[PDB]
Amino acid sequence: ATMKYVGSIDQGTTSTRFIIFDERQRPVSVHQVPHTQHTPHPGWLEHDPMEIFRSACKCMSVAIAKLRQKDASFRKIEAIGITNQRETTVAWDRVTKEPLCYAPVWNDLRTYDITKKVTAELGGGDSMFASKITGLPVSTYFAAFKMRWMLENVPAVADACRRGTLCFGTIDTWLMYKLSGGKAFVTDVTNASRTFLMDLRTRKWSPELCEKLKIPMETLPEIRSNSELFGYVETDECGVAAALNERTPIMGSIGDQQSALFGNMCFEKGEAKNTYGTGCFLLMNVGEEARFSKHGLLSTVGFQVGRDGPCYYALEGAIACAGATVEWMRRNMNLFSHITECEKLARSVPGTQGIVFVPAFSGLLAPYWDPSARGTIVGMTLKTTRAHVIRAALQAIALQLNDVVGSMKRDAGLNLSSLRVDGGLSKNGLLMEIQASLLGVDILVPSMHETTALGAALCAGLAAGVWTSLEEVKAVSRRENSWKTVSPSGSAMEREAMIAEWREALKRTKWAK
Amino acid sequence: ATMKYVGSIDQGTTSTRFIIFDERQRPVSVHQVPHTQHTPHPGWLEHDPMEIFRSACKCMSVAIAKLRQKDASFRKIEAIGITNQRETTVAWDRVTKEPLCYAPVWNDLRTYDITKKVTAELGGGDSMFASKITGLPVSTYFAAFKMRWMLENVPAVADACRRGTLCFGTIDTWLMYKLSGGKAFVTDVTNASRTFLMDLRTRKWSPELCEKLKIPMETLPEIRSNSELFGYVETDECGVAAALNERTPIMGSIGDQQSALFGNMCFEKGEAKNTYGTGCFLLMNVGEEARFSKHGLLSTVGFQVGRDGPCYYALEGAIACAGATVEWMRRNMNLFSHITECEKLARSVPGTQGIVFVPAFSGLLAPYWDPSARGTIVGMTLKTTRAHVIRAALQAIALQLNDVVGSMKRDAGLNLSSLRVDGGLSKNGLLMEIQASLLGVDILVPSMHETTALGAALCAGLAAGVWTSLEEVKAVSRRENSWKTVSPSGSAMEREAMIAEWREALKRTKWAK
Ligand SMILES: CCCCc1cc(=O)oc2c(O)c(O)ccc12
Ligand SMILES: CCCCc1cc(=O)oc2c(O)c(O)ccc12
Repeated sequence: ATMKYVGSIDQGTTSTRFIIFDERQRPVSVHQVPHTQHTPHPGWLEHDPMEIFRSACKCMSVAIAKLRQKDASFRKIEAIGITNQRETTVAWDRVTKEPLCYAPVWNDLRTYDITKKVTAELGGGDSMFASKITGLPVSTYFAAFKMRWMLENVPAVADACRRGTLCFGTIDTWLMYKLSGGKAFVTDVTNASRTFLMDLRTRKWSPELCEKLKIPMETLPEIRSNSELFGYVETDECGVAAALNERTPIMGSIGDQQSALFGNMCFEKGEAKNTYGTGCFLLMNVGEEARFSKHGLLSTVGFQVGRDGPCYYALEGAIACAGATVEWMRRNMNLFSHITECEKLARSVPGTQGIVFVPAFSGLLAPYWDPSARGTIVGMTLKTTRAHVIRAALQAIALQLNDVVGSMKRDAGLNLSSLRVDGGLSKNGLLMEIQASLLGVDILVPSMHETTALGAALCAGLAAGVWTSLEEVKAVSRRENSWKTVSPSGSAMEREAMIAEWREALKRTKWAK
Repeated sequence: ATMKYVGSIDQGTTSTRFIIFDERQRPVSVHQVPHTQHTPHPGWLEHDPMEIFRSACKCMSVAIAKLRQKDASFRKIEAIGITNQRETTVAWDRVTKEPLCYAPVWNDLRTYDITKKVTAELGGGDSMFASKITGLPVSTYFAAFKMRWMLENVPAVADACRRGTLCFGTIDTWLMYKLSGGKAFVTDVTNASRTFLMDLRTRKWSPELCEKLKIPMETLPEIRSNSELFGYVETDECGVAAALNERTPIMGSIGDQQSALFGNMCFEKGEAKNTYGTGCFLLMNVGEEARFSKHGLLSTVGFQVGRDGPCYYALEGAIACAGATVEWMRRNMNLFSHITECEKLARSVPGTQGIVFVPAFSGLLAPYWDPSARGTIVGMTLKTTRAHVIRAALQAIALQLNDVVGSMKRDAGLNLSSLRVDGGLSKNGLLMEIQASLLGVDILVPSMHETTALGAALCAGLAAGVWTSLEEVKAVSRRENSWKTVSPSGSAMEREAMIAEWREALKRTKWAK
């Protein structure tokens, strides 16, 4: 037994990557390819499904080739895992194998009207109507409403449903389909948990809802766990089956945010993760029993290692403008030029001294869904510099995440144990300190940042016996991959003063329509 | 009929100038000398009267020495005019001919307590109790309270009162005293209007107010008009009688703002001036009858040509943060560097696209009155840029002016005829365009921008026959000096939405204490 290897396809909003991990959980090869962000109308975003599948195959054969020149005794990958951008919905044909049309992406707003009609004509105007089934409000994000929009507005996709050809799938299903050659038509529970068609507690499709929303269940794939035989890679798109050499199983499929949870060893209830990027998603493991939300937050599947494995559930909240706020201060406002000046400028001052900046540029998410909320700054005087604004933008992210976490503590009935953080903005020391102070917990910053991709590789390693227990996983991690830990430090009437200010700033934010 | 020349001493907060004008109303010589800003305690400001007097003298003889070197037709100054920082109060002794202490400046805060005590005990808690007599509210600015402060806190002044050698005087009075060698103890109507001791209906000192604030009337100079024989220069302090050569009468005397009103030719009722400086002072001529405000605006004297000539009254409004908001965006927020960029960045976008920036850094003055209001921005999206923010600051300035003008029109019972503009921000044509479009009158931008100095030069030259009427003053300006006219150029519907957004934004500015 020499060095075994597990591959992860990371199919994100703006690019696709393939990372190869070894049995020590180290990324040893990686390759990235971008895809086009088609915006036909304002607020619309579409991806081209064949560009994504193509990107993924290019990623695999370049990653393989590169590893095979740093380890010339590398004959095979044990298994492939997939993690992907969730909610993004593809429509394809049973026999022609091709996309009927482009894939509306998770944050697309073409499903606006369909979202209105549904809440009214099915929920009696209550957005939470189906939420004890799914765990979700009715929104433009989820996969069913996109399914609905295409069936309605796309000649080709209408006919495909008519003829009994039509397949529908999130990006995990699509990738697993095209990688197979048509063989497997499958999804994992976490991904399925975002369709608006799956029962959260049972992890089975709801025939109530599919029929209530007129989606022919012929179009839907078979649900499985995150960690088991899904299919085999055997397409020849960019030499990919050739490059792998042996028949390679796909034994790993898991949505992106939950992959970051799993990748961060957030296995026990209480353990939570935050992924900074353009925005934030926070997910907390809540345990083997599903918890529902009185604050807006989503309930979703955290993970499920194996067919009839214990299924852990989670709560989920988002902030829309996290790293976008920093990048906005830079490129839109000229408040600094170089990425590190941001942090240095915020430190250069002691407080925000009066000011609050609430960066609700595209609305308020979290536990106050106000899409009339806009970007706002209150309390300025002639003493206000860009440093205070910069510092206040970071305080505001951390304050939203506080409001978010507090809403989870009540919904979940337990504390936040600790908080793992990954992404651009977690390299910011000051934000991590402010974040810790307000939550009063440890913030663990992993120095192997590649944890979204690691998630899917863990799934497929467990299912294929590269590791065997979630404990060996925890132990290999602890040994191999270090982490910076940042503790809370500060007062209680600082914390409560900062929030009292925040509460008052939030009243002043309502503006659009 | 040889060339005639009028001189204007322009004694400001931070410096003194002497500008000599020719009969074409052209500035032909200038010299500027600054004086020391004495700050004994935070909030306090004080000027040395003797340093101020010498400055004026230096300015005169230097500017005269320069002119006779560059103009062979300059033989003499026909008359001298004075324009001055108002409200600044000088306590001197009629036998030593010298000050008993330094002079507290208009914006000095050491009179605050005295001011609160006058409001409570003389006004029953009403700061406006004397506003139908004086045109003014109880405030730190006004002369009477500085006079009162100096009796109560300055032994030398209190002694001088007792001994009956005390002269109180605004800077017009101090300058005409010392230029006389102590022979003239006069003030002009406009400066008297800022003492809190003059009755606007009579333009005479109010026996009741003198009695109630306990300033004896023997301390006070004689009230005369803006344009008449005050005195003659007969000091040789810094060579100034030597430089003037012939006997030179002092025949003009007018407070700085009113001077600008008059240098801007606002002789008829409904004609207004606005100075776009660090802040904004807008004065409108309301005609021969005083008008009082229901919106916190000051009623004041505008001008009076001739001993007991017709007396034109004004309303006065201020905005605190004009050029200061421009300076803040550059200095504190790094939105631009070179001053030309402010206008170019604001022109580079076609509107503000929903944002509003209320630059209420030091509160709202003007016709809303909120010391709690702070600098606020609302409505930002990820499309918002420094360009939109800069343009909104400019809109904001014009919007407050619009409101101030609005109030004046209601209080005065008249329309705004035209707006003459001056100060540095008047060279920002986009601001002048936005302002025309908002008020829907023409804005007149004089190219000879020395409007404060010219006021005093016109008063003095009228009295000495250099110009024989206001019609002749107006005609020489047209012929000799260009005015750029700037016309309303947007839509009434855009006008209205800007005002609606402005009114919404104001509701979100309350922050402080
Ligand atoms: C307008 C309702 C949006 C629902 C939403 C809330 C949230 O806190 O996180 C989300 C989220 O993480 C998604 O991927 C999609 C939708 C939401
Ligand atoms: C503290 C109240 C100030 C009154 C005031 C109102 C205004 O509109 O303009 C003023 C002004 O232009 C002054 O020079 C002094 C006081 C005011």
